[PDB]
Amino acid sequence: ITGTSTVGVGRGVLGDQKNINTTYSTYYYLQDNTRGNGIFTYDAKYRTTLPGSLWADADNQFFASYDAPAVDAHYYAGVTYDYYKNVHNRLSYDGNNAAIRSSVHYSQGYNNAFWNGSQMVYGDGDGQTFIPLSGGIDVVAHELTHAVTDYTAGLIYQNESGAINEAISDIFGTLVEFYANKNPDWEIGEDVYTPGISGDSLRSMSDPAKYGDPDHYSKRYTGTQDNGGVHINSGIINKAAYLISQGGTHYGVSVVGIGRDKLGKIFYRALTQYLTPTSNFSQLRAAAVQSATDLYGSTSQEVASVKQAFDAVGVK
Ligand SMILES: [Ca+2]
Ligand SMILES: [Ca+2]
Ligand SMILES: [Ca+2]
Ligand SMILES: [Ca+2]
Ligand SMILES: [Zn+2]
Repeated sequence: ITGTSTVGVGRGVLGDQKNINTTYSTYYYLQDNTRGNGIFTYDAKYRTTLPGSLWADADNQFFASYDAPAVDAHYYAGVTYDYYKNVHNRLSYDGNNAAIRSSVHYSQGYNNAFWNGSQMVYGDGDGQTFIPLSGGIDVVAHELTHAVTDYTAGLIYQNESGAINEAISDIFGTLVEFYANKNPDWEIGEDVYTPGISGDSLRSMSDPAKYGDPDHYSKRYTGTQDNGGVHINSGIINKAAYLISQGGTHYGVSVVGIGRDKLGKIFYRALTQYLTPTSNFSQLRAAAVQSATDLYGSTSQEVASVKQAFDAVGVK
């Protein structure tokens, strides 16, 4: 809508208070005019029609329980935008400040969130498996990262290319979580998954096998479930990414860690320069090796560690 940029205040899904950029014209809308062509957050009203209604509020205070998923979807979209801009000099998901749209209260007790090719969509969860999924900064950045992928490599959401797609979203979701310095870790969805159980998450990057995901290519899922194991075989790449950043030994292969900033640079370059819609794990290795070479030189520690990380997960 047309109006004036304002700043409201509310509480997120975790009960945390934060300021949010809004727009005033009769109502205060969840519309942040400060980032690119804007960040817009919508109410899906428990339906599956999209986007729903642009979120409108009478007083610019967002403290109702119903407000919470909207506050977080809106806020964390902004943080993710800031990450890509400040860290990778990327202006929104298309690199041209495209408007970012999110819908919350999607369906009834919906235990998921997604990027649908046009916007982000967040369920509220059933209150057992999940609380509203926008409450997770890694979740929001994971979903927004699918948009980045859509506009760059275009990785097909199937088999090895789909597993890389997923891993890319987990990697950058985690890097955004560290960027925000908001209880960061190498797990996915810990802030919104199973409110009855502390310490668990949907996926682990540091140890994918913790939750049954493969941490070596020989252990890859070969069947047809989950689009050919896109959230399963992502474990192999997530493990590689973890090792590149943090180092460690894994299946008797030693990896010297080069840190999060360099992991980000190498995978961002891979994604934007070398990966294609049908890239497989072997091609990701080559893309990451080439990227590290462009950035740090072919005899660098950075290149050596990429090779060792991929060696460790059995990807040649
Ligand atoms: Ca209000
Ligand atoms: Ca965390
Ligand atoms: Ca996390
Ligand atoms: Ca939990
Ligand atoms: Zn995903």
